[PDB]
Amino acid sequence: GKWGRVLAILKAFEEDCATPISKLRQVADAMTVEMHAGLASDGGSKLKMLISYVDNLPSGDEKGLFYALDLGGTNFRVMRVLLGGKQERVVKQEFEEVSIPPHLMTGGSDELFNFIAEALAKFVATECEFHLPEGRQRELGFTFSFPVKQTSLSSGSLIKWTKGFSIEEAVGQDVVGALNKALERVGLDMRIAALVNDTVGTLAGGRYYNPDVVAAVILGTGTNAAYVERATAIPKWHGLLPKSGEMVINMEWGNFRSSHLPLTEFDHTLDFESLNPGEQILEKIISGMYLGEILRRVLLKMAEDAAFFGDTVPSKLRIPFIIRTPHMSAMHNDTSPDLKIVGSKIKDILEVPTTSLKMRKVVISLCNIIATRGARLSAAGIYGILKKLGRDTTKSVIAMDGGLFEHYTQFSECMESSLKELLGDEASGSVEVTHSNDGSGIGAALLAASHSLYL
Repeated sequence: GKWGRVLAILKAFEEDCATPISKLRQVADAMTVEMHAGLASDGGSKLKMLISYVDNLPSGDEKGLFYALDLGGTNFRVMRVLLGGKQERVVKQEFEEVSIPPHLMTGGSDELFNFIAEALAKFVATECEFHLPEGRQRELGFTFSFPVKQTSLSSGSLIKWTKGFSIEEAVGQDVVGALNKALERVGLDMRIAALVNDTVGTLAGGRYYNPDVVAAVILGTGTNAAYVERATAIPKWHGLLPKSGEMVINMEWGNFRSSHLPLTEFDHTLDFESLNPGEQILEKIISGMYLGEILRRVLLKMAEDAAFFGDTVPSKLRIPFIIRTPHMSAMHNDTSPDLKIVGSKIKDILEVPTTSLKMRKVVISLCNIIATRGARLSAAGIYGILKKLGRDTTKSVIAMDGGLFEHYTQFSECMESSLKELLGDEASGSVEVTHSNDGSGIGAALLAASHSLYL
């Protein structure tokens, strides 16, 4: 007993994480129930099911030059897209990444937005060619990726700063109006056509290219989903209907929880030690931020209780979030017979001098267990969305983005194949998953196009 203790921990973990199809169906059903709940009243579910205030999704027929501003950290992005209609679609796109000087992260509101407006104007001046205007005012999609309370298509109030920003007067104020002011003060004739959420932007980008897009899911460091709901099937919404009766809903599905989620001691402790205990339960088991942290916690127990790394626990293994997402992807992707890549990553991250094949086999097994659970629960969530739309029986396209979907190949394959099993042979044929890149950039510019005054 010792490495038998390692195998005991691994076996119970594998069992406790299991997601047989019957359980996935119950997770999916619970998702659909929670979606109804969140739409029934504000605060109806742990799923916020927010009205996104989109009036019109892009169709692909849009023509002209459109801009986007992606502000979600100390690095922001300005970009433009040239749209040419159905056939050509996106002709050209250009962008510039700009860094916010650390002093403007904590100063006044006016100074931050003046700076952003100025970068935008210099960027606009780099247009080639009549690249722009039928005498047209330029139009901008604005992605503001800080906690925000969107109140209309073109307004939203900052709730709380993150990422080392601390401009206290900006709290509770309208970010679009703030940017507008700076755009006025700068000499740039530019209208803000839409305040954009990045997940909604991912949906918009997908729909632009594919009329059968009904939902968007982001599986990266964080997670979220948005989908197109029947405007008349939302009891909590009393506002004017959008053009096609299509109401884009921002689910905020990271906060989903259910008895049907197969949790372990490691998930419970992770949650117990988090800044938001009892919240974001689904995010804590499916998102990139957390998969590596779950792996770390199981390994730490094996190290403390079963001498996994010898008679001394590696001190680096005790550092929360030291094992990250592409570390995990890399080890899982390892096909060498001696598991070189598993050993290499463990060596680098935990600063241990040696590992055996047996240890490496356990590590890659744990990667597989954790990724598979995350991927299968993600599939269940998507299936829940398809059921809400009555598209679990029968094209329905899911626009996807995020590092997990894009680069962690085993995760993506497991998710799509599990979704296929949930759907079954008859109905799965009508379901597709497409990559919709840059929801916060091009996605936002496409929402500017679909809310243009020159439509």
